[PDB]
Amino acid sequence: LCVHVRSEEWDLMTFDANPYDSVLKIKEHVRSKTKVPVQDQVLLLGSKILKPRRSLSSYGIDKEKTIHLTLKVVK
Repeated sequence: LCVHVRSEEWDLMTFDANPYDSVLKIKEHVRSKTKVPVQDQVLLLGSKILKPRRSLSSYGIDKEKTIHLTLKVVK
């Protein structure tokens, strides 16, 4: 599908996942990313900081639908 991001975004985002896992996104922000300053891409969702690009399934939909979330960029 495709996913949309609020703020000043310079490229759009898309709802897709590569044939590994989804833990690679949260672990990528820790593996040389939490230890070094410079976030390059930060994500936010319900007053908290998100580490992947999408990880909610809170709505319970199983149909092809787009989504709109908030994202920002620093350094």
